[PDB]
Amino acid sequence: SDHRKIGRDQELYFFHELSPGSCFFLPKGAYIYNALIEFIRSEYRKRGFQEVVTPNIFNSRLWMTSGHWQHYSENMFSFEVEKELFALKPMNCPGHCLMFDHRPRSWRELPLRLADFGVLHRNELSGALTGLTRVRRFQQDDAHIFCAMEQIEDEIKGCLDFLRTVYSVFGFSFKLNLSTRPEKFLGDIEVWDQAEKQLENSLNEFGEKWELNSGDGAFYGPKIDIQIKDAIGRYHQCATIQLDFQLPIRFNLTYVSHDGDDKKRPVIVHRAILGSVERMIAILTENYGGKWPFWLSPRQVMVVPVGPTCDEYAQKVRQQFHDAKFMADIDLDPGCTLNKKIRNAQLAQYNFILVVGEKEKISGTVNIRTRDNKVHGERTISETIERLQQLKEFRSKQAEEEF
Amino acid sequence: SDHRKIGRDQELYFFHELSPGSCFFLPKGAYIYNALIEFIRSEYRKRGFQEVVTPNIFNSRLWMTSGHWQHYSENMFSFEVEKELFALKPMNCPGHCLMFDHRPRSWRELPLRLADFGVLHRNELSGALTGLTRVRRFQQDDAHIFCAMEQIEDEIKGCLDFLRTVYSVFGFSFKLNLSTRPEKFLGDIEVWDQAEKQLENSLNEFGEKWELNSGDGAFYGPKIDIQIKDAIGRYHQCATIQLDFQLPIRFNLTYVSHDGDDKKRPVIVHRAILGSVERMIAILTENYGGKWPFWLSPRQVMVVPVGPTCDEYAQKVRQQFHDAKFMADIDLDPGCTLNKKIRNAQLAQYNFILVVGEKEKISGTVNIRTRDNKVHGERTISETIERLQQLKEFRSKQAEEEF
Ligand SMILES: C[C@@H]1C[C@H](C)C[C@H](C)[C@@H](O)CC(=O)O[C@H]([C@@H]2CC[C@H]2C(=O)O)CCC/C=C(\C#N)[C@H](O)[C@@H](C)C1
Ligand SMILES: C[C@@H]1C[C@H](C)C[C@H](C)[C@@H](O)CC(=O)O[C@H]([C@@H]2CC[C@H]2C(=O)O)CCC/C=C(\C#N)[C@H](O)[C@@H](C)C1
Ligand SMILES: [Zn+2]
Ligand SMILES: [Zn+2]
Repeated sequence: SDHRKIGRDQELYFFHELSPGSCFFLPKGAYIYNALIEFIRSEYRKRGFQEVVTPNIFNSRLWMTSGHWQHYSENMFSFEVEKELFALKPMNCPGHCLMFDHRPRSWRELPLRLADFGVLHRNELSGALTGLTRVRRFQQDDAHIFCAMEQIEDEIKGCLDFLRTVYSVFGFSFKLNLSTRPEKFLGDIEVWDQAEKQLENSLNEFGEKWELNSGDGAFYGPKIDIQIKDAIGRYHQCATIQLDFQLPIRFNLTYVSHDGDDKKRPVIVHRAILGSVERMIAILTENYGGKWPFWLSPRQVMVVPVGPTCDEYAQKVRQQFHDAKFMADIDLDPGCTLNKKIRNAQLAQYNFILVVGEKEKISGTVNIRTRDNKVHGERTISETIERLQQLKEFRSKQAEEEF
Repeated sequence: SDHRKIGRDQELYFFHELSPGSCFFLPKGAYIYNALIEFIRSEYRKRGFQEVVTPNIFNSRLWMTSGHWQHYSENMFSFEVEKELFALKPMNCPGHCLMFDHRPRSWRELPLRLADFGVLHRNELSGALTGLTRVRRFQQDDAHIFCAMEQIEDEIKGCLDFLRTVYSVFGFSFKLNLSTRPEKFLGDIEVWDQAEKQLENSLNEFGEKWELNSGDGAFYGPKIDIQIKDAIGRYHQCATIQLDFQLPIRFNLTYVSHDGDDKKRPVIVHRAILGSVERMIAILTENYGGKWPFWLSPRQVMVVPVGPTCDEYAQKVRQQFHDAKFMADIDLDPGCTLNKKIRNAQLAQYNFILVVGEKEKISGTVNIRTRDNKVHGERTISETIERLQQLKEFRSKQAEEEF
């Protein structure tokens, strides 16, 4: 089960030597892409996240401040503009630190959750590059939570909840591990201790088992790492919750508290769930075997007529399903058998096959078979649309069966 | 007047030393961004356009093939990756040419309209840079039509229609210009002749007033230039329709005709309407004077309660408007006058101010005032939401008046 082959055969995405580590998404794959993105966006609008758009290149002084030239230079594409150094952003964080520092901010605005889907480029060796799993270019579901030390606990709760929701939609399971302060660390030990206290507390509060790795954290902060398990029984590292006490210092971030102190530093929480959209597309592709849930599927409805007798009506049907914002196609080919068309639609992984006969044209109705050839028998166009939009909006895992 | 200042005061967008020629979009400005993108997308789905996702960086051989090295190299950021030259994409065209050549294609698949919102980088001199008007990083509403020479006529009709529709929503006028074959040109004269014939043909068919700039066309094709006029009386060059015969040659693109003849070349139509999203954001900012139409507005509804007595009933109201996918805020400050709150809300360019009193909490209603201060008096939450939804969907140029 390979996402590259399945990628080619469904005309989702392909690859080319002219841009190694970067992907070409054909319209269907692009649909899947934007579908994932807007899923995350809906959840954002539930959870109080605010999306921003940031520059893709920056002067060397920013990667100076952030710690990227000292630490990350190898992975970064750099070039010289007007005698000054510039680089493509490997991460969204420093830009967001700039957005936070744009104007004086008070305690009233915290927690401030800034989200970015912006394009990230990382330099990775040509022989290391494979498919969508290891890539140079990717879009990440990225967010930074700026908060007071004390809000952190609640924030983490939210974070965990967020994860659950998303993965509950995919049907994935997950494992949690707490990586605490290592021997090599930068910061004030008190800050570390309170932070880790809150992390542990919200972890227990969450109610699910976790392991404590004791010193496997980073030098700039403690972290909660999350492993997801798919239906094939594969384990993936996708989501992350990473605290940062360093970045607010390096960029000199401050906020007004309620007791008047304006010199207070915030805590930065780097958070991601899907990881990168690309790698998540790979994972989902292999996990589903190319057989997509209705809400995620670039091929949703396939309209078939019984004969040229009634194409006019298939056309009207398909159009009515198109304006309902479904991905819907039609097979008008006179040189094909009805059974052959249905079989091809089911091989093309169309979730629902709507067959139209004479009774179908006369009564203003459609007849329904499924990708797995279940015949849900005859329905009104209105009813079919309503039920399908229910199964879409709720992102049902098996739609065909539950219809 | 000036979009930079307005961008600062409304917390839409700002600029920074560390990335000249790029932009920082705060949540509000970002909302505007994605709103424009979504508008163009809806119209795409009406008009049979298919969106794709393409790589941001490419090997130098691509830019050599398309001809950007021998021409456009001065505007391109280039850098070395593993001994080889690479560059960020100034345009989406070559990538789309790659996507066309991915597999064999027939006449049945034409016209094939591929759309890209992808991020483009062009190198502009630091002294040339001003705001969002002249930039380095920008996202373009970009599309390439691949069509048979004949279909071109009909296609242009569509293009024209599309322009009209979009600008009908904005309220801009436009003047049309046909730029034809220059003295220095590359191609077969007969191809040029037929193409220009069809162009003039659809131009007259459209019913609008167009002008003939014989000779001022590109060396690689004839073009229709469009100038938009706003409400300040400024003319802008944003939208373009550009024929390309050269690109299919250089990338060796073919298609199976219904003859059985596969050696026929497609014509490429480069098309943009908004130009770049950034440019259009600037234009709209200065055109609206920072006062946005209801559908484009990051500040739509502000809920104001009179007394803390019902701070909470407004919590409820603002929540119900938030789940209707409106951009809605609330003013709970006990240290402010009702009047001061209202006029602050209108100075902030909030489209609708919902004042909430005791009677309103009792009868489950709201009382409506307007950014310009009109007053629509009590109305129930339901019909208020429905009316605002209609005014959002139809994209009313004035919601405030027509509510
Ligand atoms: C610039 C260095 C680079 C470090 C050393 C990178 C290491 C490889 C790990 O620390 C990476 C990591 O987990 O980053 C984390 C990313 C979130 C998912 C992961 C991701 O995007 O991969 C986030 C950390 C961002 C950190 C910073 C920033 N800015 C830090 O202040 C600076 C000091 C970090
Ligand atoms: C490499 C040259 C660049 C030309 C010489 C530069 C000129 C300034 C204009 O030709 C640019 C232009 O109007 O391009 C047009 C762009 C659409 C809006 C405009 C836009 O994006 O600005 C479209 C043309 C793309 C063209 C190609 C490609 N690929 C051509 O085959 C090659 C020859 C283009
Ligand atoms: Zn981060
Ligand atoms: Zn183009």
